[PDB]
Amino acid sequence: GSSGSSGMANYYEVLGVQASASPEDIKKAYRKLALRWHPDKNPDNKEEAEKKFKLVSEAYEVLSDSKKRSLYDRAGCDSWRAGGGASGPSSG
Repeated sequence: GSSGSSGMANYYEVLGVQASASPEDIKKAYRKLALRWHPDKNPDNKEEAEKKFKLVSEAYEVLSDSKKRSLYDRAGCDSWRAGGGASGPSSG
Protein backbone atom coordinates (compact mmCIF):
# COMPACT_ATOMS: atom_id res chain seq x y z
CA GLY A 1 0.00 0.00 0.00
CA SER A 2 1.06 3.57 -0.74
CA SER A 3 -0.26 7.08 -1.38
CA GLY A 4 -1.10 8.21 -4.91
CA SER A 5 1.48 9.90 -7.12
CA SER A 6 1.55 13.57 -8.11
CA GLY A 7 3.04 13.05 -11.56
CA MET A 8 5.62 15.79 -12.09
CA ALA A 9 5.35 15.23 -15.84
CA ASN A 10 5.65 18.05 -18.37
CA TYR A 11 2.69 17.97 -20.76
CA TYR A 12 4.74 19.44 -23.60
CA GLU A 13 7.34 16.72 -23.03
CA VAL A 14 4.85 13.85 -22.97
CA LEU A 15 3.56 14.90 -26.39
CA GLY A 16 6.96 15.98 -27.65
CA VAL A 17 6.23 19.51 -28.85
CA GLN A 18 7.19 23.10 -28.04
CA ALA A 19 5.11 25.84 -26.43
CA SER A 20 5.25 27.85 -29.65
CA ALA A 21 3.76 24.85 -31.43
CA SER A 22 0.57 25.01 -33.50
CA PRO A 23 -2.88 23.72 -32.47
CA GLU A 24 -2.69 21.29 -35.40
CA ASP A 25 0.71 19.77 -34.65
CA ILE A 26 -0.32 18.72 -31.15
CA LYS A 27 -3.50 17.13 -32.50
CA LYS A 28 -1.78 15.11 -35.23
CA ALA A 29 1.06 14.22 -32.86
CA TYR A 30 -1.29 12.96 -30.15
CA ARG A 31 -3.39 10.76 -32.43
CA LYS A 32 -0.26 9.05 -33.76
CA LEU A 33 1.20 8.90 -30.26
CA ALA A 34 -1.85 7.13 -28.84
CA LEU A 35 -1.25 4.29 -31.30
CA ARG A 36 2.51 4.29 -30.69
CA TRP A 37 2.16 4.02 -26.91
CA HIS A 38 -0.84 1.75 -27.46
CA PRO A 39 -0.99 -1.31 -25.16
CA ASP A 40 -2.57 -3.61 -27.75
CA LYS A 41 0.23 -2.74 -30.17
CA ASN A 42 2.78 -3.57 -27.46
CA PRO A 43 2.69 -7.27 -26.48
CA ASP A 44 5.71 -7.24 -24.18
CA ASN A 45 4.19 -4.60 -21.90
CA LYS A 46 0.49 -3.73 -22.09
CA GLU A 47 -0.07 -1.91 -18.80
CA GLU A 48 3.02 0.28 -19.15
CA ALA A 49 1.72 1.45 -22.53
CA GLU A 50 -1.83 2.00 -21.27
CA LYS A 51 -0.66 4.65 -18.81
CA LYS A 52 1.11 6.54 -21.59
CA PHE A 53 -2.10 6.35 -23.63
CA LYS A 54 -3.97 8.25 -20.92
CA LEU A 55 -1.16 10.80 -20.60
CA VAL A 56 -0.90 11.54 -24.32
CA SER A 57 -4.66 12.11 -24.25
CA GLU A 58 -4.76 14.14 -21.03
CA ALA A 59 -2.04 16.58 -22.08
CA TYR A 60 -3.43 16.76 -25.62
CA GLU A 61 -6.44 18.54 -24.12
CA VAL A 62 -4.55 20.52 -21.47
CA LEU A 63 -2.70 22.23 -24.32
CA SER A 64 -5.38 22.01 -27.02
CA ASP A 65 -7.48 24.35 -24.88
CA SER A 66 -6.58 28.02 -24.44
CA LYS A 67 -7.41 28.25 -20.74
CA LYS A 68 -5.76 24.95 -19.82
CA ARG A 69 -2.71 25.71 -21.95
CA SER A 70 -2.31 29.28 -20.68
CA LEU A 71 -2.97 28.23 -17.09
CA TYR A 72 -0.34 25.50 -17.33
CA ASP A 73 2.14 27.79 -19.08
CA ARG A 74 1.77 30.79 -16.77
CA ALA A 75 2.40 28.39 -13.88
CA GLY A 76 5.82 27.34 -15.14
CA CYS A 77 8.04 24.37 -14.35
CA ASP A 78 6.73 24.05 -10.79
CA SER A 79 2.99 23.93 -10.16
CA TRP A 80 2.88 23.56 -6.37
CA ARG A 81 5.00 26.67 -5.86
CA ALA A 82 4.24 29.65 -8.10
CA GLY A 83 6.07 32.39 -6.23
CA GLY A 84 9.64 31.54 -7.18
CA GLY A 85 11.20 34.33 -9.21
CA ALA A 86 12.67 37.76 -8.51
CA SER A 87 12.04 38.77 -4.89
CA GLY A 88 10.51 42.23 -4.73
CA PRO A 89 7.36 42.65 -2.62
CA SER A 90 5.79 46.07 -3.20
CA SER A 91 2.35 47.51 -2.46
CA GLY A 92 0.53 50.73 -3.27
